[PDB]
Amino acid sequence: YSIEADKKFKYSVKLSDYPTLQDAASAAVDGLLIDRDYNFYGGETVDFGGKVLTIECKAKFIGDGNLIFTKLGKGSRIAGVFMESTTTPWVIKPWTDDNQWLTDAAAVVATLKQSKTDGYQPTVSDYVKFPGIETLLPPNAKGQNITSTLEIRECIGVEVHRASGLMAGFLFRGCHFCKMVDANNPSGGKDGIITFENLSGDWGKGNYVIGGRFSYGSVSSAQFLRNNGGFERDGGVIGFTSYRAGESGVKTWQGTVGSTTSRNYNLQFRDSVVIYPVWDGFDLGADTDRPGDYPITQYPLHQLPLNHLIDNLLVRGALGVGFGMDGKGMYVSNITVEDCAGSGAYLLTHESVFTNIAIIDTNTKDFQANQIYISGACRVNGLRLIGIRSLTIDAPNSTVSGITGMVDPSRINVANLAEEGLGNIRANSFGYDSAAIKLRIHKLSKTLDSGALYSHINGGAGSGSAYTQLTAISGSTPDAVSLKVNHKDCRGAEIPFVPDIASDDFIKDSSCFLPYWENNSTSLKALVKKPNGELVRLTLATL
Amino acid sequence: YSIEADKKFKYSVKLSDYPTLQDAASAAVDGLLIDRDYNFYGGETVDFGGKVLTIECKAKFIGDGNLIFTKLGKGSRIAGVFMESTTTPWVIKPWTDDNQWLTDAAAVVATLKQSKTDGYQPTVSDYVKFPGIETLLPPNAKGQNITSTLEIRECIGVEVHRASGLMAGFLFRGCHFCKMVDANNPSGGKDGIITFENLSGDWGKGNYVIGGRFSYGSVSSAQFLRNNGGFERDGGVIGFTSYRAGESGVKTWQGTVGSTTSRNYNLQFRDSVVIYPVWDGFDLGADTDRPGDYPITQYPLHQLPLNHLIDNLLVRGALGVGFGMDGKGMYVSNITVEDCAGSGAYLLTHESVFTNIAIIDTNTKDFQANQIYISGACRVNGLRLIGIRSLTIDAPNSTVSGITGMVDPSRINVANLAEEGLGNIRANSFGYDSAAIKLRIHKLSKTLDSGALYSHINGGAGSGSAYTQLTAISGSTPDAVSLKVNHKDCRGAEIPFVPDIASDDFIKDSSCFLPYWENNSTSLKALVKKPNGELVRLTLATL
Amino acid sequence: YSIEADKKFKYSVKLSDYPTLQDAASAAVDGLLIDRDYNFYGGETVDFGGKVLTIECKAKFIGDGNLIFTKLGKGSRIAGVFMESTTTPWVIKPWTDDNQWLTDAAAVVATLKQSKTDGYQPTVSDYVKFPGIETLLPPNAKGQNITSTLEIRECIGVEVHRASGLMAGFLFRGCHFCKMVDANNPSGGKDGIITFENLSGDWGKGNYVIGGRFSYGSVSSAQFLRNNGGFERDGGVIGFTSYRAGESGVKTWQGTVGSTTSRNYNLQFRDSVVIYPVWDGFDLGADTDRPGDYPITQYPLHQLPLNHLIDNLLVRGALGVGFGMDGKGMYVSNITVEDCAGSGAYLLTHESVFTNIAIIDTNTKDFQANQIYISGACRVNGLRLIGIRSLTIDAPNSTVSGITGMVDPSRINVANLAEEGLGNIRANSFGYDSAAIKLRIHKLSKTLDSGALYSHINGGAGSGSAYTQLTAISGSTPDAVSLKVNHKDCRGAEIPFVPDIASDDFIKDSSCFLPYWENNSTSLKALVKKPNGELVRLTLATL
Repeated sequence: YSIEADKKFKYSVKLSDYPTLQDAASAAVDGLLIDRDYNFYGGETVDFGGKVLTIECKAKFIGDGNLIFTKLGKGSRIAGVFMESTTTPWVIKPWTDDNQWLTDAAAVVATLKQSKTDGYQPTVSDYVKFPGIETLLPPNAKGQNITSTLEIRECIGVEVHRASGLMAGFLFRGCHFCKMVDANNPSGGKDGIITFENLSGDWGKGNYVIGGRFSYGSVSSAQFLRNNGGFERDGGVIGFTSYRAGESGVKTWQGTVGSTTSRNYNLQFRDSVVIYPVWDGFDLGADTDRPGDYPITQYPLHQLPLNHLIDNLLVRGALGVGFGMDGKGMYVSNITVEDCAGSGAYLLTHESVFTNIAIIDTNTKDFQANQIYISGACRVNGLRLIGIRSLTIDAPNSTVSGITGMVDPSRINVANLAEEGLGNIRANSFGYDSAAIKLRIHKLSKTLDSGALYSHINGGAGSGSAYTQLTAISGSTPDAVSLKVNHKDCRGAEIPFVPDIASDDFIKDSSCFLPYWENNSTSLKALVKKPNGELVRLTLATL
Repeated sequence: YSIEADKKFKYSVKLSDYPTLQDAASAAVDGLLIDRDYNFYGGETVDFGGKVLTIECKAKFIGDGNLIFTKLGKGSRIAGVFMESTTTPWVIKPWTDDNQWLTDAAAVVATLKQSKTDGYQPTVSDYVKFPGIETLLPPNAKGQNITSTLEIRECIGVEVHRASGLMAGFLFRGCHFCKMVDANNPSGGKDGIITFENLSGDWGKGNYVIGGRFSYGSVSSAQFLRNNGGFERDGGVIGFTSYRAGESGVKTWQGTVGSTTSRNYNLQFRDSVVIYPVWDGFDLGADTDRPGDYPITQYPLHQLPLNHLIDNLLVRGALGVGFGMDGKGMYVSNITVEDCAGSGAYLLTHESVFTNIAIIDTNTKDFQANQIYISGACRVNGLRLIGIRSLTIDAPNSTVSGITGMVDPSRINVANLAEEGLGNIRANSFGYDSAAIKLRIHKLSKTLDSGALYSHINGGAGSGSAYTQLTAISGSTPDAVSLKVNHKDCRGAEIPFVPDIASDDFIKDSSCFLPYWENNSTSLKALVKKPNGELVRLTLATL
Repeated sequence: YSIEADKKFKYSVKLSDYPTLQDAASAAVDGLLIDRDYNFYGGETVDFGGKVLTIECKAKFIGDGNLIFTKLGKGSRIAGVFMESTTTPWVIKPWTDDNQWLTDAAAVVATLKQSKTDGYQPTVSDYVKFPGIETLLPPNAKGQNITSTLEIRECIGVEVHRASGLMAGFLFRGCHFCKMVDANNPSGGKDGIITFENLSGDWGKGNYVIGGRFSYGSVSSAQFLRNNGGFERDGGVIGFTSYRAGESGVKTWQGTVGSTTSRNYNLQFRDSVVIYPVWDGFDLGADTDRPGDYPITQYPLHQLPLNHLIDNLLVRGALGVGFGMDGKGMYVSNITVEDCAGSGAYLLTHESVFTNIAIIDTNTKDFQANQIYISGACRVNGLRLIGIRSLTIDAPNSTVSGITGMVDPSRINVANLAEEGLGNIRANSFGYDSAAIKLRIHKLSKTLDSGALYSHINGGAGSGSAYTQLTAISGSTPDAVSLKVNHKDCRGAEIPFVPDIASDDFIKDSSCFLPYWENNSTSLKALVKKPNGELVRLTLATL
């Protein structure tokens, strides 16, 4: 029977039969079932002997610190893992029962409680976020470092599916072609919830966060260090949700970490949602002179050819910035940012194109100077501004087209704004006695319109009559001077004349006349510039 | 050997070894394989003893009524389940071989056949949808109630994957943190295909429909009762497809059910597609005085703070409304609705923002009064109307910006329409001898333009000449009065004058003159309002 | 014990216990584990006896040619399969280290190397793509046909999950309700990476490519032949990524293959990304007289009622066309195409609607005549053109609305362009001394504006003064003739007059006067058309 049984049954060992995880790992052939809670000590390392295993978790891994998995064969899968710390730390919860953010350090300190979730352990970044909190926090709430972390080290082709936990963290160190799939809402600890760190060895490649949701945590939900997906953009974050990150939803590290670069290139950031991060929705910058990376002489600060594939992202409720990045030669599309306390978008980009961007009700707490900032020479095609709620857009070197929304024109600063390809136009006016097409030369005034074409009702609704007027600003008084057609249904043109003797230089073109007033004779004269360019003054109207 | 075998093999029991499902459930330790069809009786209840099981289905559960699973441990997974009724009911199929909807009750009654799919059992809502069908339906086709339902009751953390069936239904009753994942196109029965009902106990939370597709069914594909995802929006529908729902694709219940509220809050509805529902694509309203919910004194009807996260939805072919909802303080974005028989969008919302909405060819059967209706004071930023096919938009209290499409201006009714931030403009005219920029004051007339700025060709194409004309409406005749520049390439301005003696009140501003006709002397006069405001009549031109 | 063991353990056989795959297949009951590499010969066929199996792959299937799986029961699942050829062919790599495409045949021939990835085997389509390469390629690099293909034949309800490989191919022949799910980046061979071919038997239905990523391959990544998803659109490509396809990312075949039609209907193509295809991003055309399909007399060429559901697609870096299709009565939405060498969109469609299309920096290598081409009578609602880089759009029979971007108006050709529903307008000018609203009648000139309304600064910034001018083109000189209001802050209107004796036909309307110059008396005259229509010439101004 043994011979037969050996050939007809699925192989799997279960933790309940062993004293240690390493013993179970050593006995494993195909499957490994975690069927009893396991308390691990920080730094406990398991060697899987290069075996391609299917680890099914139906119990918890309990401990503060890292449980290190090494030598898992390519194709190994871990499903249902649940990390939980032994320590219950002091956490702050910077939001109210009405989901309003608390910005006052004293109000935030008052939220302190011991819990493994529904808040996060304060870190030094909170000292910046809630000014003065550093001196108000009790010593037992400062410098905590609790995280129950599953560390997969130097493995290739290992996937973690439906992971969860309390004060949990997942770290892929020196890995490639690894994925964090369908995370079942782990509640984060002190460190990043899902981190792909490749500071040693080759640049990380093929590392992804696919689907799932992540909550809380003291720092960023998902983070990458020294990863390069190559031209194929093999790596990144797709289809994920981040809720209430202590720092940002997604963060590609910037600057030097250790003696090398922590920057990232060629990754995808698509079809994702980030809600209520304490800092930013997406922090995709690379610069904060670049050991291990491109020299500043080759690519200036904030001008690295990051080449990320960025599309279809939604950010809502950030206490910081909705979407931030730097880099040169980027193409970004379909970004929607709503209800953010700081800038909806903070772009330190150059020679980049932004298509179909919607920044709705951001910088609601005046944390920044504008709702959207772009430093370099970029192109914006389709920009929706203003929802239902300091410049709105400050992109001094950018050319923009297609802004929609109830924007205050005086709060727009761009290099060039144009609608070169509209067809025949109709201006439809609702709730007013007139329709208008205004012109504003920002060089002259950002607050006053320099001229206009209006249509005003004569009499009342249903009169079937209106008058058209062409205006010009004078003495900083909009519409000071105007020509009217059909005022009071008179069917004639009312023409403005120079109130005094017209100077020779008032007339511009040949074969034109400019009427002027000669008060001493109660006459209307006309300065005429003959077709030959010569000036002559004629009498136009008299008593 | 037994000792060894017990430690090296994967545990799983299979239904073929037991007489009843409960017996198999009682023997189960890790896996449970459904390897033989099982006929269950309505109300048959299985107690899983709190075990965390992996139930793999490779056969059907056959029966009319509910098969109730209870006490499944957190982390349990059911995959491949297939529900099928024992009864083959009478179903109607309200569409033709060309996929045209049938709206005539007699034509619909004629489609009657006995089948477990490709149609649905008529319900009372059909009496409303196809007027008169109630009296035409034969008695054996009325009041049917066939559904083979898998009911998961009061469980936490249970997921159902790749479910399918015929006349199938899936009901999570009193559950939390449960998911219906990658449904493999079950064909629905009388009840909802996937329902999360939490009328008793705590409000449902963490309940999701993730991916998959659902077809037919007499009522809504996915439905939620008394679920609240909290600030974290933990719950909802993401990435799913609904085809031909007897009622709606997605429905959040409204009103009182029993002695409590069936309403829902804080859920996500994203990246989903609903095609051909008999009623609506998405029915996300909460109100139809609110036992178990907010009092009408706190939040008026249709003004509950639902706070759903709604983004990236596509609806096509609804016989009813594409997208419907109510509520206050909502942010909705990226909705595309095409080819609907009733309104594309029916919004009973207040103080809400709608960004990038596309309503293309809706209300094609004039079921409603408009293509898009918004009752309250909302903001619309980016609205695309008209495809290739009664007001188009009726949002009396809303402010709109960014409408694109061949809309008939007379079919627009909003509180305010404006393009405050366009740049320098160019109106490009194709196929006509002129380009135009028209002005229409809706208060004066919704059908006639009150004035215009035109450019007309002089001679023919390639003449290199055109004349510009500024017009005004008079006597309800558009462009009745006008000033022209360069008519017939004359290089002069043609000026209109009052056809008779100008009355003193015809002139508006100081330092302006208004020419008028004095027929009895064949003279042109000029009513002049001197710079000092005084009126004087001068002779302008004579024989 | 045997009795007990037989009832409590999971059944699974493993390849390591058998000499051939068929032997393992015959012994299988529930699971089948591929735990050792298996070298198969081309055409090796395995009969699974109608069993519903779960095949778990933890090793490779090695061989050139097809490994044919037949008679798998409905519900069977294959996970982790890895196909690899025995031959290492000669492949070309038409791109540089900077990711620039190589278009020169000699430069491409120089990339030749023997490898199972990072390039592809040249085919006859390359002879067209890189002109002259046919004669430059060494004979050992021509006509190669290496592909290690898993062929699933005539099965229903079989899913392949997380497949991978080198020179790999996956072919579903005569299958229905089959899915290729979460492909783990297989590197393609000579044939399509995932193909659903239904040339024999019923039209394919329920066949999908869900998620995953595919790379390289000589032809298209995903391809369909004779599939019809029905009204329910049961089939297609959703959520996938294609990188560097030798031909196109997605291809629905066109024309006759064998003695039947290879065309496809009613499929979904959504939420997908295609990057760097050598040919096109999406090739969704059906026509290239139609055996096995609609006769040309019923539906003319390129006018088949394909009815695909197309939404949310992104294409970047195509050496060919970004998005291409034909058909009549289509609704297409939310397409974003960036940085393509050939046309961003090539549409041989009629009576179709395109909503929210963004074509950014395409036809960068002038491969085609335009960035977007539409042949038939279509409607475009929302079109974003120009990023940071020959007509731009040539849609002679289409009506368009909502173009945004820095488009050159002279490069637009459409049947009608209009913005019928804008509200009150403001033209904001940045960086210039004037704001402008120009009018261009394309029938008159596609390069010159026929008239304009300008506002120009008087003096300098902060002067609080500007003049408004209405212009008209004459003698092909834009703004040749104009009326000004407030030039040099004079507060009067400068009026142009006919430089010579005005001919009777110069005046257009009654009750209007046209000033003209009478040089011989240094007088300004006025041709007057009295309110009764009669002409009279009066003296207007004199010395």
